[PDB]
Amino acid sequence: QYVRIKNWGSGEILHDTLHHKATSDFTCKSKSCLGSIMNPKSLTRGPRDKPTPLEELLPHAIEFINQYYGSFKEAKIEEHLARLEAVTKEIETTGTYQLTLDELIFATKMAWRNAPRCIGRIQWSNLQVFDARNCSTAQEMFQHICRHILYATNNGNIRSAITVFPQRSDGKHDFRLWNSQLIRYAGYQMPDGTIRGDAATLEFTQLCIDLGWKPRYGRFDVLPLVLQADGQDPEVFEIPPDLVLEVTMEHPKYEWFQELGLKWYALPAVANMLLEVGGLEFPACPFNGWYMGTEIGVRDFCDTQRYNILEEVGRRMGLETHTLASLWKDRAVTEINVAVLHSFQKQNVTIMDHHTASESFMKHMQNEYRARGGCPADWIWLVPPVSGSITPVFHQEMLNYVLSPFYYYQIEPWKTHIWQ
Amino acid sequence: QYVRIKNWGSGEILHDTLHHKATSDFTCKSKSCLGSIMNPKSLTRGPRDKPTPLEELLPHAIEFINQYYGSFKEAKIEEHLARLEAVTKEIETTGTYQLTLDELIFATKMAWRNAPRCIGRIQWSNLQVFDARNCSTAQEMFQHICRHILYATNNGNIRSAITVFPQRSDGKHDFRLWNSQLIRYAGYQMPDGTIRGDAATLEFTQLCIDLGWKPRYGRFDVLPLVLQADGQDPEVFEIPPDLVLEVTMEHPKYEWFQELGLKWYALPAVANMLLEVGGLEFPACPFNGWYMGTEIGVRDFCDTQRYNILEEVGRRMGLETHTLASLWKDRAVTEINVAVLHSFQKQNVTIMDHHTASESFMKHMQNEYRARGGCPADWIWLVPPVSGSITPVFHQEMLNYVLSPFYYYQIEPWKTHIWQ
Ligand code: HEM
Ligand code: HEM
Ligand SMILES: C[C@H](O)[C@H](O)[C@H]1CNc2nc(N)[nH]c(=O)c2N1
Ligand SMILES: C[C@H](O)[C@H](O)[C@H]1CNc2nc(N)[nH]c(=O)c2N1
Ligand SMILES: NC1=N[C@H](c2cccs2)Nc2cccc(F)c21
Ligand SMILES: NC1=N[C@H](c2cccs2)Nc2cccc(F)c21
Ligand SMILES: NC1=N[C@H](c2cccs2)Nc2cccc(F)c21
Ligand SMILES: NC1=N[C@H](c2cccs2)Nc2cccc(F)c21
Ligand SMILES: [Zn+2]
Repeated sequence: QYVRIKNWGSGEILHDTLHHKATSDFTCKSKSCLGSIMNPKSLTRGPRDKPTPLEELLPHAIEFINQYYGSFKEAKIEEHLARLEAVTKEIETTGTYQLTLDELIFATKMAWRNAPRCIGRIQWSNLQVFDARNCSTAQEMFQHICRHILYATNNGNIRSAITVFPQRSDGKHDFRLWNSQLIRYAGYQMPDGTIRGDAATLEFTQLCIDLGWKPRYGRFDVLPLVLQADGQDPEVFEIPPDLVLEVTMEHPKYEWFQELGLKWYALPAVANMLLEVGGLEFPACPFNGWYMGTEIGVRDFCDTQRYNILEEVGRRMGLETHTLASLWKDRAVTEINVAVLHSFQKQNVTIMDHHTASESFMKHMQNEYRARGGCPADWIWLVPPVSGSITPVFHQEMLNYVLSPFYYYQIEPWKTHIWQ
Repeated sequence: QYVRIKNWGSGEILHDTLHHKATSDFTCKSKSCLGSIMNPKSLTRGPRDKPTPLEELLPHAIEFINQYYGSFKEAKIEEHLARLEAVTKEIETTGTYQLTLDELIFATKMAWRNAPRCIGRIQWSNLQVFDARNCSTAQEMFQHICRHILYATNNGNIRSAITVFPQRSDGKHDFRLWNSQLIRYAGYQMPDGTIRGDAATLEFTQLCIDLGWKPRYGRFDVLPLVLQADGQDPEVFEIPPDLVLEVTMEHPKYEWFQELGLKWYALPAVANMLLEVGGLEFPACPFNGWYMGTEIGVRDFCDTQRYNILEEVGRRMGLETHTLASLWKDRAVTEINVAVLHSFQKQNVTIMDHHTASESFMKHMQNEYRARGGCPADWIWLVPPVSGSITPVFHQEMLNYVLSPFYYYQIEPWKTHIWQ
């Protein structure tokens, strides 16, 4: 009937009726393009109540095993046949099947390598894999999670890593991290109508209160890990301050910039995505890279829906703040980016300027089309929030499609959960 | 088999094979998105050899007439029936049919209003329409074209206008403007391996030489109008210097900025697009708006494939030009934008800063979803080449689809032309 459209700024909504009068055919769909949609169902993989039908779990299983053994130079044919063999057996013996650690490792880099929205895929090979497939309880998740955070933070010399938890069996014994990301600040909707901390989190920050968390009502409070294991209920876990490393924001000129008091954690880790490989699916598997300047400087510090600091950084800059055409916004935002850039470098925290990141992507793309002729790429995501055209990737045409293995999104845990 | 991908920067090409292993379904197409493609066939409308099949030319004809009469408050029912009547008759009397001037006027604003890539659609109502449907020869095109340029330039107070030429009959009597745009500089691939003027034009600039134009080998030479009428051959016409208004580039601080000697015409007019309305199609119909700062400042002055001036504007700024991470590119580009902005304002030439343009679009979108529930919008095009996230439209989800009436692209004239 109609498509819903969200404006993540005003968070307003709209119902598109008009698109029905869509003439004939478009560039990919029968007249209609939803590439501008944030979370399309096409990239999600939701809940379940029963296991995974053998007539599928098996075809996909075989496919992966081929991709796998058909990888390393000089194939181990007997093993390729051998595995396929044991695989089938195991499948037709318990329904699902288990992966060999070398497979997981393969799966994860491939999946990562297949993330159309990632721009640092040139590193797809150097990835740490933590096998937690035999985890049992919430307390054990929380333990591996700490292990992870500690490993990737490496005191500023960030390291990409992923810690794979228990795969999905039937669908009622899922392991899920309820948070959006490993480390993330909390946002309270304080009295005076204002909002402190991270306007983004708001909702989640509440659930943490409802599940019993102590809101230290501040501007940079690292939210608690809300872990649910085996399909049980989520148990709240606060993170060891000692583990969350942060950079303090200071400009290389304007000395009044530290007066703003801003800071930000140095570890970007996606917590709620889902890995799909060989017709198997792990609903819990956090992975992390490292920041790219403008993420913090332009998205987190300068968004109507986040910390929102653009104007004030301008006022303390002179700029005719009340006259759009003056380009004060353009000037301000740029210095803020020098700040975040300056700061991490000073305090020694692996970070990357958007200009060198784009160049690095292009390289990777080359090797990737040369390597396997193709490279999934969502333009809307790979081009920086600022200075787009001044970058290589902006002028680069690209095709976006889901392959496999692959990393998917998934319905918010609290929405679909049996609170026994 | 495979899809071609172009990188409009290096102009390099690639063949995407991989997309075939596309899992299942995507956000719009059966796993595959080409929204990042510049000129997809979906938005083009090409050549013909025979008239337009009555079983179509008629259904579409009726559809438009309904949209039309179903527009103005308090319908002229008898006329709505009356027209539909005369329309049918005329159609079943000569094949195609003619539009009433009020229809063209309607058609054009609707078409414009339906341009998913236009960001100034909030002006869709104030548009000047010039009826040239009875033009006959090249010399007559060249005349209306001058008329047009003169009208829209209005000595700096730019005015949106469109001059509709002879519709399409069979397909061998097409009227086409061969240039990409009314006013555009020429690019010569000079001796020393360098390139002067506009690297973009290059190819076309040659054809103008081959059709007998005198290359004044400079940095800002307005190309000649290459007009072909009735399906004949293109005749070259130089433009009256007196008509092409230009702004001289000068910074409000760095006084050495005029030393660069840069300038740019104040009239943006698309020349080669095709209007489709009521199953009719006019292959020649130039329309114009007015510039939006960053078009000149970021796309034309700062592109590996255009004038390319970013570095030098930085060197004369101090900036550590050889260290990407220094953000000199970000700083430089911004001042250049102050320049182009400063300059037009000074010299009194209707221009618009990208920040107020986005705000203005959002408004329009609101009225548009409220008006007819929907608004075709190509995100990739509506979000500025710089300071994207600092704008409203970046966070706005949107649907892109072709409606009608509508403005289409079309195969380069010289590619498909009988040179008798
Ligand atoms: C080593 C350095 C890395 C860098 C600089 C990098 C950078 C980025 C950036 C800037 C984004 C966009 C985030 C946003 O728009 O909010 C992104 C997204 C993504 N990256 Fe990477 N990445 C790296 C490593 C990894 C690794 C190791 C994986 C997986 C194992 C990965 C998986 C993805 C996925 C799935 C997304 C999409 C996330 C989403 O849609 O929310 N990245 N990355
Ligand atoms: C009055 C002020 C106007 C402004 C500020 C405006 C601005 C723009 C801008 C910035 C673009 C992007 C160009 C590019 O990316 O190279 C664009 C595209 C477009 N506009 Fe508008 N526009 C205006 C009026 C009009 C009018 C009067 C029409 C038609 C009658 C129109 C039709 C379109 C079309 C078809 C495109 C797509 C052109 C293409 O794909 O190459 N615009 N406009
Ligand atoms: C590959 C890519 O689609 C291409 O560079 C596009 C991106 N968006 C654009 N948007 C606008 N307005 N104008 C352009 O020329 C382009 N180029
Ligand atoms: C509507 C729109 O799709 C949305 O704002 C997108 C655009 N591109 C993005 N690109 C990245 N990397 N990150 C984002 O959060 C967004 N937001
Ligand atoms: N840099 C990144 N941006 C977002 C995050 C921001 C904050 C936490 S995760 N997502 C990513 C996912 C994986 C690796 C990364 F490096 C990133
Ligand atoms: N109101 C404000 N808008 C800008 C914005 C930054 C990001 C989005 S809007 N900056 C500010 C900074 C400090 C205090 C403020 F009140 C503002
Ligand atoms: N501003 C514009 N940008 C491009 C052009 C750039 C140069 C000539 S046309 N296309 C448009 C088409 C119509 C009206 C406009 F305003 C524009
Ligand atoms: N080589 C150059 N690169 C930048 C670019 C501008 C736009 C794209 S690259 N600017 C320059 C300006 C002057 C002379 C130059 F040689 C350059
Ligand atoms: Zn699409």
